[PDB]
Amino acid sequence: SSHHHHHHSSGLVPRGSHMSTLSYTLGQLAAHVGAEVRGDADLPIQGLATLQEAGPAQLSFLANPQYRKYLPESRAGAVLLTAADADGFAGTALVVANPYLAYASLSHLFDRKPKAAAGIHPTAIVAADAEVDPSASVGAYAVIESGARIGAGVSIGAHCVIGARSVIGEGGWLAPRVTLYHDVTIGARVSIQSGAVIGGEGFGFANEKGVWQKIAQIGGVTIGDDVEIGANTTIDRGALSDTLIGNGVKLDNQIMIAHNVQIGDHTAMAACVGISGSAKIGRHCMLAGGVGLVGHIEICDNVFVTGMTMVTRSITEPGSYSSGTAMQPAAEWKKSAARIRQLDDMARRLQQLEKRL
Amino acid sequence: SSHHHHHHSSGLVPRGSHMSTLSYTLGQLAAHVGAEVRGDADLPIQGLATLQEAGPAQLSFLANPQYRKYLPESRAGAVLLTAADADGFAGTALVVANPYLAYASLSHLFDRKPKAAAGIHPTAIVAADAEVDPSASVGAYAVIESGARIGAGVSIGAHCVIGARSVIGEGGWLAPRVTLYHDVTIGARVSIQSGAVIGGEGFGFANEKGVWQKIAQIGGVTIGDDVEIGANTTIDRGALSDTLIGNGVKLDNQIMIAHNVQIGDHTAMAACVGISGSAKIGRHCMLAGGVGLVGHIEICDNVFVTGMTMVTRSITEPGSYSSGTAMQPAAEWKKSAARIRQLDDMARRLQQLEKRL
Amino acid sequence: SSHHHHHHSSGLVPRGSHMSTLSYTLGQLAAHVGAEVRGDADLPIQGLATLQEAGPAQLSFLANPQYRKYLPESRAGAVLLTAADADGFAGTALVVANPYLAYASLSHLFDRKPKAAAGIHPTAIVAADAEVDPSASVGAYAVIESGARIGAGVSIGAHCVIGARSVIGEGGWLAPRVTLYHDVTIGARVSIQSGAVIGGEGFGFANEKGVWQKIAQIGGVTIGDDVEIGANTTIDRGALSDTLIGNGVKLDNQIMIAHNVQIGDHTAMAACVGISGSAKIGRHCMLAGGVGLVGHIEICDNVFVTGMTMVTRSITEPGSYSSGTAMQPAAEWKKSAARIRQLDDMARRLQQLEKRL
Ligand SMILES: [Cl-]
Ligand SMILES: [Cl-]
Ligand SMILES: [Cl-]
Repeated sequence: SSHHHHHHSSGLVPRGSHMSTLSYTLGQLAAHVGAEVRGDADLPIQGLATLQEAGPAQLSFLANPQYRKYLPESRAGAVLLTAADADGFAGTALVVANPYLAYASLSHLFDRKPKAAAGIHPTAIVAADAEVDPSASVGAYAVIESGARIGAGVSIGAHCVIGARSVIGEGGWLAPRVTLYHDVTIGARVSIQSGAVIGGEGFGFANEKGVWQKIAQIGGVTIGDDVEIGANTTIDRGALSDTLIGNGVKLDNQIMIAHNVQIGDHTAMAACVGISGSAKIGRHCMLAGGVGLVGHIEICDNVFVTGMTMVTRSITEPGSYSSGTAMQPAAEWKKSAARIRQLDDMARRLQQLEKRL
Repeated sequence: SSHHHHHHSSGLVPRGSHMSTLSYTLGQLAAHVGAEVRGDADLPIQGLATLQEAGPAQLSFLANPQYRKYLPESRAGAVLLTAADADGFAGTALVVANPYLAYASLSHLFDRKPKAAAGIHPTAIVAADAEVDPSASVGAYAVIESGARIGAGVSIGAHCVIGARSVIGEGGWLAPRVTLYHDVTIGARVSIQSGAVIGGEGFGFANEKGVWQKIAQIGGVTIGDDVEIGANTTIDRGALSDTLIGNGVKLDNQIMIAHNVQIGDHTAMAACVGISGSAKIGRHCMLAGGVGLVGHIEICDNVFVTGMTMVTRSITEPGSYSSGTAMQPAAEWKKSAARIRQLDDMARRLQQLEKRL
Repeated sequence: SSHHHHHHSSGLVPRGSHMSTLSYTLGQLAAHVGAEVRGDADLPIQGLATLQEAGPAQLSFLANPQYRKYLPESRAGAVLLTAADADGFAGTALVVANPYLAYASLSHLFDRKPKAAAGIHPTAIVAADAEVDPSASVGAYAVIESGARIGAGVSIGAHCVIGARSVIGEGGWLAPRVTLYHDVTIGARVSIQSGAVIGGEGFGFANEKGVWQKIAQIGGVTIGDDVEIGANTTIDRGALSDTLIGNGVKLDNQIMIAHNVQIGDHTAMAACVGISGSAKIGRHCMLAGGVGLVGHIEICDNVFVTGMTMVTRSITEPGSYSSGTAMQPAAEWKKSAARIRQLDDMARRLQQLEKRL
């Protein structure tokens, strides 16, 4: 198999410390991630923390090279480390190929998020021709409309509305107050945060003598497997065919996906991104916070767009792309902005000077 | 009557194909839009699709000149066409002045969106001094507060909250989970998507010795007729007088309209637009996706602002307006950004060189 | 005590007029703000309005120097004025140090917002081990989860969801349809508008061979006293430690606060601001509408960032900061943008010309 590496690994990992009322031995945690325990496996662990923040009842890890210098000083009970960093480490190491990935897996063992038991709350309204798997949970005041299908092991939070004929595949999780319109089809293991709206009618109007005329939005939405949708994110239904979200797509908070957008597998979009109608984004792309795409363009695979960029055209070459200006102190920025308005004149004058010299 | 034309007609129409369980004859569809059927009117039609996407049971249309070349190859059962394009067309044409406008009208005939019957759900809470017209529908777990007025033929979705004294005019449609605060007055035929919040208190604070002091927001909101409000869009109440939205205004998703904004008739705003307090926008304007307006400025009629522009001043001349930079590959953008910071120096040096030559 | 002044005072105050069904005498209003009534205190006042907008039954004020010229022409029943402006004023003055601050206080006396009586609506679901103070109000269809604590004088609106172990301190106000996830701790006198989501899981993923792997977000949120949170604003929970919001922080609508952000006391953020993970903002800062911050940077105290700026680095000096370009007519902007792409070439050519001369 060919080696893999992704530049996102460079990103600083948030610092912090979590103390839990749960406990696991180091041996139990190591077994979960296939770690070799170099030291006593019997130590109880009652939380997780980054190196400088960790105490003796917590497991830590080394993720960023910038914190390697603090490893020998950490008060952590044990540390997830590569074999190289474990060599000569004074404490207990849990030796793994990738400490951060191991931490990612272990984090779930300490999660305090509520887990609902199977069953439908007495106050939930479920249409007679809707089908809710007996292993699913449906919370208080949720509404499940005609023909909807709720798969095995799905959690539907309080106040969710699941529109007519909409489908949630096995293992899905919807926080309280998620809205699906009709004809939204979702694959397996979705995760949707509160306030998300999926399948709304987007802007579909034609101008007739100055007056906007509504176009009915009669497509739906198709979402693949292993998709994340952040808080208050909106995804429009299609005009005729479905808006399409691929497998493993991870959408942050307050994103706007317009009608008929297509997002390829394993693409990530950071918060506040807006994608205009019919834009097509390939696989393994990343859009940073606040990026906008104009409509009816295509982005090829392996494209990264930096924060607050306005993407105005199709991208056919992998790489990173940007727009905007450097931040400056306001008084300095004002001078730069004034000169930008003079650029056409400046260019003309430079050309004339070159002719003269 | 003077001729009309709008540049928005240039926009590419989304491709797609919708197959329906409903059917209409070509004659029935033609009658709905005043089309002349050149061919057999008896053909059943079971959906709508764009030219390259259409099959023989679907009606299509020609909207963009870029797809005219595909007309003779379309597998559509029939096509909405101008008389000019119908001349020499091998299949069945439905001849109309404007194929796209005809399609816009016909799209509604195939819409699968749920239509609630008149009546108030047993779980809806309606204040004794609220007035709900008997032809209105009110969905499950909706709350209608004191003095609210729900007009004839209005649909209030599940979980809506309609605040005290708020009014929804005849023929309005609110998706599930719309919130109106108190003293929101809406005219006829509104359409509001899920998650919208109308009448909230916006940022109203004065600084006293470094501490922000709340100003009560004691105006309301007035919205005209035929207004669209997209998913998770917010419109603040006014400080003293109402925030004002004119007739035929079409607002896309995730828009933020601040306190005391005024929007003139037939203006359209694309998704993620933010309008700061007391900005006044005229009639027949269009703001593209992600545009921002600073507060206390005025935009005249017939102004178009391109995507992600920051509008910093009043606009008194009709036309198009922009800010930002071209998108470049990141490494190239970084060089451009570095030179922008040097522009004041560059200008000074160009002036000195001109003096020397 | 040292004198105070803040530049925000320069901002234009929205115009308007509010007529009320409530009434107070001038004497009662004056007593509320410690004003000296120069004229008859017995006049009933039935609303508030700005100078040019006011009628004889309303109290007005002078806030912006730009409206001083209209003072003698105002039809207001009385006007809040400094001693300097009251000198030679023909009508009734209410003399105060700061007319706008006095108006801010008085505005609350005319607020029509509903005030719920103490008690829990029969349709509210309150966990047996949740604690709701008897002086709190809980609206229809609200859900209060296990271990949650609702303090004295708190108002929980209809359809709110208060997650497990979450805390709302004394005097808090939540509009209808606010969502708190589990382990959100809020201090006293919070004000949260409809649609806000507090404590959601933000984007927490690591890339493994092209596939995003979920990191559990097992921190919570800590919010101080006197915080405002606008409509549809989202605040993520932390990865390990809590996301932190200080005292007196005022957040406008449609803001996105990412995981592990820290916001210092008395900072204000305008609508549509997005703050990426682990950014730290100091005290007494202001971010204008649509500002974005990249992750893992720090902003010192007393920093102002202008609208739609992309903040790319830590700020260590107080002051104002900006990015972007001036708005231009589109055709002119296009020429400027083309020249920006030529800047590296232009700089090289200017250097060569200087060498030649
Ligand atoms: Cl680390
Ligand atoms: Cl077409
Ligand atoms: Cl004033």
